[PDB]
Amino acid sequence: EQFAVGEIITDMAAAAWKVGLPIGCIYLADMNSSESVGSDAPCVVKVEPSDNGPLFTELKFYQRAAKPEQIQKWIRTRKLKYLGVPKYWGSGLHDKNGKSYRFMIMDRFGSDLQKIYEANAKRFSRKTVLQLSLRILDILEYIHEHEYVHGDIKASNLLLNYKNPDQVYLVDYGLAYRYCPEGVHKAYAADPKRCHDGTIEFTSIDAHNGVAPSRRGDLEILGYCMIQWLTGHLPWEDNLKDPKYVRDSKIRYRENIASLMDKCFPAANAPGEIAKYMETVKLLDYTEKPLYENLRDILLQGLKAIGSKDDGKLDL
Ligand SMILES: C#CCN1C(=O)[C@@H](C)N(C)c2nc(Nc3cc(F)c(O)c(F)c3)ncc21
Ligand SMILES: [Cl-]
Repeated sequence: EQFAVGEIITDMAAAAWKVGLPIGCIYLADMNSSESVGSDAPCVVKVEPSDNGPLFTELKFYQRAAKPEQIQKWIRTRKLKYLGVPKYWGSGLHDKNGKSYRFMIMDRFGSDLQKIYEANAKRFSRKTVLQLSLRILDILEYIHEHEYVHGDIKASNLLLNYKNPDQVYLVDYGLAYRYCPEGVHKAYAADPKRCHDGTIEFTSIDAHNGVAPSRRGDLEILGYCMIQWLTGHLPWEDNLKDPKYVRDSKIRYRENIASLMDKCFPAANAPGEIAKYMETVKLLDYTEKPLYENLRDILLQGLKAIGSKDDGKLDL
């Protein structure tokens, strides 16, 4: 028990918070007041031993790229409805029982997409998949432009806004990677300070080859998520215990995207924007910056094809 329930904690900027019950070491949190922290709390507090490396990595990302006005400024200038990076509210050090703990205050959210995906018998519609992926491309553009890649996009790292079910957020930056510190892209090689390969069914070819993740990796990961979400499957899913097999199929299907479309979708009935998406991500060099707006225009053509538009509705 890192906290006394209902106690007041003070972050290093002197902002006061009350700590609440744990959710479903993450506790509900709110601003300091005479009211207690309830079920509808707007924040969470994450706490870990101060020697926990992932929370320090995640904390530094949030400090650098997730300041509330930093996000709000981007939303206005890029003319967006919202932006699915969670907001950083504060952090500090907390000693209890002769042990040191690091804590971090963040937005609270509703359900993860993996639970909702499983509740639909492992299918999201083409409307949902295009609408989700457009907003992830906005998220990925943002974090990429602030020198980070996520490396682990998947439904269970996608949380709905608690008070708005058409807003999705990308969470979990504990094994995120600073690919571009001070504008200097990392070279095509391994990084000994890291050793996360991703989640095996969705990770990039780069990651399978043991090099540090980069921007094209994230778009590749999203590509595989799109097919998983549309079809309920990935070709290599019955052999996840062998990373050699999974790298081999991914490399082979990268070289022949039509055979991936034929393998995953019913014969002569595959969504053209997905194939077109994969083909564009294929062209990217390791260090290259994606043309994010063209990737979104590709997914926009798809919404046009199904008699729809980017109206922000995820339809969950
Ligand atoms: C109650 C409840 C709902 N609820 C859940 O069911 C599960 C899916 N989780 C994990 C939640 N996470 C958060 N915040 C969060 C913020 C961040 F910034 C993170 O990086 C992060 F990992 C988590 N808020 C609420 C939930
Ligand atoms: Cl104490």
